[PDB]
Amino acid sequence: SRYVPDMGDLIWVDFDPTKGSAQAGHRPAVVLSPFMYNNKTGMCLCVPCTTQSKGYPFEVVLSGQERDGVALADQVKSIAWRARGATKKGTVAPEELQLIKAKINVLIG
Amino acid sequence: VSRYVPDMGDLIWVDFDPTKGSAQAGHRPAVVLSPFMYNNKTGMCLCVPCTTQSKGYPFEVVLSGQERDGVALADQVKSIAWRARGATKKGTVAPEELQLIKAKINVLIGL
Ligand code: NA
Repeated sequence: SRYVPDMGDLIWVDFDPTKGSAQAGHRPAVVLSPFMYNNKTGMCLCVPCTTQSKGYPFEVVLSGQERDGVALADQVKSIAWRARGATKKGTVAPEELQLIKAKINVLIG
Repeated sequence: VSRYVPDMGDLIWVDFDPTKGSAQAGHRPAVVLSPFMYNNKTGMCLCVPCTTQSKGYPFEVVLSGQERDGVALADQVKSIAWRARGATKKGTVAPEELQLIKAKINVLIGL
């Protein structure tokens, strides 16, 4: 019984050791794609989170989580969740997932 | 001189993922999904990568042109810092090709 991400999961992935980031491991993300796709492909679409808001319009506030952070809705990316050590830390509020998706929807159409 | 700003539906040549792969196959084509105003203002764009080799995967969208067909990998959306990493324009996809790419993404993250 290994974890497979589902939509709305707040996940931590290991930082990418090839990027040369000064920040330690653990990059938080919100999973957008559904379990069936994630499970059959080993990939998922997700948006990265940051603890520090800057007041940019695609930021979505995530409340109630262990820490206060924001999802960056415009920064959608496909990740190989297996290879990135995805671990579920929590779930975002349905209103928060919905808002992330709405912003992306408007951006892509 | 001003830099080319990717527009929605453009096919760009971009260093798609410099941290990985070879320095010979690093630059690849990508289809731009986000609107001009966003791309211009932010220096970023959402795009999907293209490949020369189809495999019959369900998120492949055929790109048909006057020189060698390709496929866009519609589920592999990525945000790219086009302004910082450099992007150049290779062409523009058909309205129908862009529409199919977006319909496929809609399956995964729409509503
Ligand atoms: Na310029």
